[PDB]
Amino acid sequence: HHVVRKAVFPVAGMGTRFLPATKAMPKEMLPVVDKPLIQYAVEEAVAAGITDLIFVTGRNKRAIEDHFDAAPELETDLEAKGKHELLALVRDILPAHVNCLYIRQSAPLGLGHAVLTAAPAVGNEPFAVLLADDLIDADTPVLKQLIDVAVARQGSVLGVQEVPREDTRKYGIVASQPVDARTERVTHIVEKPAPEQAPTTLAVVGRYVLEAAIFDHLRATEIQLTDGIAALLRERDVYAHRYDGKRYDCGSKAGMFQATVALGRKYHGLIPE
Amino acid sequence: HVVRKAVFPVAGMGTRFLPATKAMPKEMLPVVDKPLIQYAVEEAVAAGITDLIFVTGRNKRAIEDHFDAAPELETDLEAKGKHELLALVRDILPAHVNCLYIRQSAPLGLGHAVLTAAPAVGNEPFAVLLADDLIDADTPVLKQLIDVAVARQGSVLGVQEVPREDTRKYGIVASQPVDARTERVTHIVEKPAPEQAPTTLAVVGRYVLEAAIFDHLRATTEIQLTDGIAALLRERDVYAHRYDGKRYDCGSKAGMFQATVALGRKYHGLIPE
Repeated sequence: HHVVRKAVFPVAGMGTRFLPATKAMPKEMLPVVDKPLIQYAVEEAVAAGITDLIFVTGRNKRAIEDHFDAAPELETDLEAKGKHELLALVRDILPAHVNCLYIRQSAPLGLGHAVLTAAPAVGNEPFAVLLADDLIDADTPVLKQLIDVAVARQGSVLGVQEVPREDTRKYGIVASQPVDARTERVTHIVEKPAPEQAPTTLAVVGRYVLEAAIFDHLRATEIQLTDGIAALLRERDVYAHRYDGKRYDCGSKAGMFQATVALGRKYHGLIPE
Repeated sequence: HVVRKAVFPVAGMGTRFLPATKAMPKEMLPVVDKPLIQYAVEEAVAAGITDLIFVTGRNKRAIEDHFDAAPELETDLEAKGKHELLALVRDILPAHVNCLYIRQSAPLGLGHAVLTAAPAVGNEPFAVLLADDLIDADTPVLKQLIDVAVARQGSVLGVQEVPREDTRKYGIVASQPVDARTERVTHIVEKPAPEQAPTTLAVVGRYVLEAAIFDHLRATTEIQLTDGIAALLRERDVYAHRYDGKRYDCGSKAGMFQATVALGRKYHGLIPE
């Protein structure tokens, strides 16, 4: 019995490429049109059945906290002005059946450290990890696609997608063997290979379903999550799944700009002049 | 006339931009990598302003933490030897510039926000800048207005022509020319019907006002700045100046989107696919 009801969001991104805008908010609070990156990822997790949100914070923690915690003053004012559609929007930022908690990472030691910071909230349960910088627009929530594989095959699951071989130095790359048309069993993982030397072109994106056994492997190990997963491979089953969906890499100014263009068009009718 | 103080109303609810403005005011949303308010502050400083006055509302934190020094970030950036970034962070509030923060008591409009600043301004002429009006100009627009204010010894409103169909969006000045760019204001009307608009000359969010305006905003019953200016016209000279520069009205999602596209292209080389 796999049940995945907890998700971890590292939201301490320095976003140096986005300074000065990230002086007073973490990178994951920058909006795409009218919505912070992190809220797209939370909405995906909630659509996939997550009920427990775990935010790993750094500096400017209160931009995250004040975004997801209730703000009675705003709700009371909007009610008075009879702006009920707006009130509903504000209240859906954190739906009623969902809870959130906040944990401070001790220092910016990488994703693996951020994930390990969450162990006191996760316990001995499988959990999701979502990197809000990977904004994914999909007909079916990508985390749901990963969770259903995790439950069916009883193992951890990495979201992956094919990338051009020329780009593999940007990514963690999985060496894997097929088990069905979209799912593969991971045997090795390599961080930022030279393109000529990449074992495959199947890259890890910022969506994970991980068994709690990963925590012990990150305590032995900036601590890289890939190190934990590589160590986990020796004890437990790890799968990679080619999700259906369009990923916007908002870690760069250009990628974030194209997300604004594309999603502004699709969900807001905004068109460049 | 010496104009060294500028007032920035930064309590914008930005209901049109919820949920992104849940935890930050509208003026903290970025255009590419820079909050709207920082563009306006940089213009004010380039125009010789040394005293910044921020009128805050809820989420005052986002503004304060953006402009107040962040020692932790500077020390970390120093360690990383990212010296161009460190200088960038330090330039958010230059060394010759100071800022103070005042809370508006309630969201009673621009006229109330301006009156809120009176204890910091005293009896001297001062600038007002609305960061939602993002202006890209070869010479700072506030400087263009200040030089007219000093030369003609009066208050100055920044103005531009708008389509007659749009006059319902704006305060509209009825004025007579004094030269090719400067006009003597005789009447002002808020949001006229297009068929009844006296002109198509609209006020933009850049003002240089004599301190005599404060007394006229204390009589006003949402207190509208337009009402204060209209009342000021009976006692003092008020001019309007056709500034050189391109204004982006970021008060709508569409307007803000086109600012991102346009400034993304010009200053960052970003092109929509």
